[PDB]
Amino acid sequence: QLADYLPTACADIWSLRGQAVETNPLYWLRTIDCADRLMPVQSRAEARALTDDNWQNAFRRGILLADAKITPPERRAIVTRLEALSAQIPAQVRPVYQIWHDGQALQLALSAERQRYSKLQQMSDSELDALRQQQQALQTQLD
Amino acid sequence: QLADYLPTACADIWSLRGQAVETNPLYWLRTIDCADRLMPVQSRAEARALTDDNWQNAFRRGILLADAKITPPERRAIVTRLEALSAQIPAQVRPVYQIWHDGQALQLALSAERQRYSKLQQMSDSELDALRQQQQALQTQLD
Repeated sequence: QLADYLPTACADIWSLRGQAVETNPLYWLRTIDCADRLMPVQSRAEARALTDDNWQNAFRRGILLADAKITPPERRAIVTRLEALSAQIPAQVRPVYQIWHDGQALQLALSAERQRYSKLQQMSDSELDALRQQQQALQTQLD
Repeated sequence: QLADYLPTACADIWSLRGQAVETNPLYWLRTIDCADRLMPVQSRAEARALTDDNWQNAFRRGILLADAKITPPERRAIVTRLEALSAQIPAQVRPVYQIWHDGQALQLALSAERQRYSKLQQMSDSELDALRQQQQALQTQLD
């Protein structure tokens, strides 16, 4: 039987500290639910009130900044830092972190696929332009 | 305070039924953790005994089949059915479903992006071919 931190207000959830809250999966579940309700300007403001010296603050910061319109390099650094400290996460919290990490990894894969698409778009047009110029040369020669 | 079903054995988590278990987010969190441990053949063997009649069985079935190597149309049908039933999910469970649904929506977007990429690959080769044929026909006539 665990404590229920879900009814905790989203305005006060980012102020709770201690081992009692940081080992409860229902607390971390509430932080993700509360961060999903915030706008990018509020998420970054709450993230500025946190550091990343330990796994607790790094998890809070990553949860807040995930939807704060960050760049793919910024999301990759957040995931990499948490993956290095994920061994310190208690076992009861890890299922929450694993689901959150899988979503962030899918966002990184999505951004990587967007970049591959634009690279193909530019590669295709560059190859099409070369054949076009060769066609214009032959057409002018025939004319 | 909420009951803790995280230490519940993964071999017996699929047989748990009732309103006391299905309204506890820790039960559904353990369900996702246990399904992540199963191979596609084991996930399908558990999910084949269930259907999508209600939100409880549809969620259990979708959690098991998420990593069972299903097709994008099959995952879309599971997500769409659960979205229609998401109104009946209790408030304390919805944070578990929302993060699970967001991960499934990212998999659908990743599948659509990959299909769009191969679509560009075929359209690019088709246009390149058409220019190559035009160039060749121009060369023979130039000769």
